[PDB]
Amino acid sequence: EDELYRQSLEIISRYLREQATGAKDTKPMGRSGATSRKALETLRRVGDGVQRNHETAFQGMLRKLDIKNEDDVKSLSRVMIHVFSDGVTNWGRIVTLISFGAFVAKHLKTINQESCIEPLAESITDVLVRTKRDWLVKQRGWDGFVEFFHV
Ligand SMILES: O=C(O)[C@H](O)c1ccc2c(c1)N(CC1CCC1)C[C@@]1(CCCc3cc(Cl)ccc31)CO2
Repeated sequence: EDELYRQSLEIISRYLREQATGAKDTKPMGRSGATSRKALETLRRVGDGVQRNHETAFQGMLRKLDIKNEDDVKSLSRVMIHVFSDGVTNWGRIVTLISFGAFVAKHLKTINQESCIEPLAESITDVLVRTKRDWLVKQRGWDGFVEFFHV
């Protein structure tokens, strides 16, 4: 099918959900689980740092987007394409894309619109994979992501 898309969605979906609920999903990973597990660990370390280092900017952009419902959540894909896709690609910007998504995911829980988190993860994945596949493939995908941030 599309293994890069499938793996990307599982990783992003899980990180967003875990960020919003504060609990880990004990369900096993699908294909390429070992890598996905390392990718999630990486996001918990780096993504979490991003949300703090840029807390003020993140809080400001969130207020800007004024997210209250499903229509508002749907409006985010155009903004992601405008800001993320139309720019240089490097792991740092991909981490910001996902980190702000988690920031939004937490917001969705506060306003009791939790059922929008999964659709949101899907939208982030679409933007990332469908507009930056060449780069991702060249950078060795998630294996490369894990390698890049290795400590
Ligand atoms: O190039 C830049 O400026 C940065 O490097 C950069 C890179 C990616 C990126 C953003 C910035 N942003 C903007 C920043 C300002 C505080 C968050 C969030 C983004 C756009 C809004 C909507 C949206 C909604 C969701 Cl669910 C996720 C990501 C995003 C698009 O992802």
